[PDB]
Amino acid sequence: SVNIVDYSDCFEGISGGAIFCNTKNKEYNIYNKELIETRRSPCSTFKIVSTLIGLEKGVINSKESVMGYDGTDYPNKNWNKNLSLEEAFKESCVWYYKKLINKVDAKSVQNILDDLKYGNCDISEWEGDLKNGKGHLNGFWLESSLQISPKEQVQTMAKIFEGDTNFKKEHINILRDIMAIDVNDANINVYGKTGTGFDEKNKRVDAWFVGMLEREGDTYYFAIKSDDSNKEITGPKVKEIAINIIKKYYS
Ligand SMILES: *C(=O)N1C[C@H](NOS(=O)(=O)O)CC[C@H]1C(N)=O
Repeated sequence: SVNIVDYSDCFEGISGGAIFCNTKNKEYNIYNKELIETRRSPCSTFKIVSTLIGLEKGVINSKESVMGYDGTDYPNKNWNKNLSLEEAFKESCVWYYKKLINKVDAKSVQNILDDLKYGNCDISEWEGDLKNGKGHLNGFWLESSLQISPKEQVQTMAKIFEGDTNFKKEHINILRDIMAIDVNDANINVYGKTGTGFDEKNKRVDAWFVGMLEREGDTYYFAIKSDDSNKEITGPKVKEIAINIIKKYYS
């Protein structure tokens, strides 16, 4: 049941698209089909998968797990501490997740992405987009070789959270816990992660909010994506749009 829908009023003039999928009744709701099928860098939404990779390989073990902060100075106050998994996920702490993933061999990551059908599964540029000058604050998931479409994001979220992967249930529940967000509506449970990048080649943002919604027995897996040319459009802004869509059409 694939419905093409018009969520444009919630996008308040920003270029983008949305896809919501309920796998129980296979009701696919799509705004801007062309964009929803286009692969792009996942940016910080990759933290959903890298958290699971780290748990499966034992690099981390719980919401409390630390990565051994070494005292390096960062402009974000909250990166300058021995933060837990839960805090690094919510702060999108790049050094924590870079150190995590660099403890994992490339073959293991390749095979996990292949199993998840995670877009092009292209980790060939492991170091990331070094031409931006940011050095070790870079990786294959940040405007680099790995690309995934919004529709594929939803398919991956569904496989993970419906229990259809080999990841341990314990590890899925840790991810659920740390992705939960507060939308000031107790009648829906929303979970997700933002991502922000700028596509230098095409001069457009990659601004993401990916996650799931639970509303009384029904679950929707969703991905909201902007490709606007305005650099002010970030992941957090697209999360605002996503929340407005959820409150208008999914309450
Ligand atoms: C992930 O996309 N990133 C890490 C960090 N958080 O992004 S978020 O607020 O959209 O979740 C900063 C932006 C980006 C990056 N430049 O690495």
